[PDB]
Amino acid sequence: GTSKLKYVLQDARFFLIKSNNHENVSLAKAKGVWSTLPVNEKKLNLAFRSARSVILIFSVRESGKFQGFARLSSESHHGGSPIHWVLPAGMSAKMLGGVFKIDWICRRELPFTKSAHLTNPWNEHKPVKIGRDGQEIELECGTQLCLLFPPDESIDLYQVIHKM
Ligand SMILES: Cc1nc2cnccc2c(=O)[nH]1
Repeated sequence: GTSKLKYVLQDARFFLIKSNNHENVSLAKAKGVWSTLPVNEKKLNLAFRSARSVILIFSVRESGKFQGFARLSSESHHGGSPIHWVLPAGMSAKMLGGVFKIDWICRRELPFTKSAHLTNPWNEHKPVKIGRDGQEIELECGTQLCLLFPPDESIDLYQVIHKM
């Protein structure tokens, strides 16, 4: 069902995550972590303290799809075991040092063709698939985008509701 999902998404904030490669999203799915550039790390930390749920919606460049979405369960933290991200050119491990813990809400794909009717007011009302890494998605657009994903029956949202 979709009712617990709607409860998790109620008054959430939503951010677009754009990865150049599939390997980093697969690591994030396996380890429940994500790291981003400092300019976005600061925005996510502010958002984490400001809202019941902060949702990251992931898309791999050139894939034509979103790969899933997840909820921040912590602010960024430093000093843990290094995650072996595949680092894009011009991006170093020191730049991705801040690690957020995330709980996946959906690990299934959504092709851009299914989200063509959704535009993001915070990016000039361009289709929601369009945006730089870290682009915030307005509440209604983001909620409808997350509801478009096929249900992920492997996930039990009871545990993430308790974290709100
Ligand atoms: C973990 C990580 N991977 C990426 C891959 N491509 C572009 C940006 C990123 C990023 O901010 N973080």
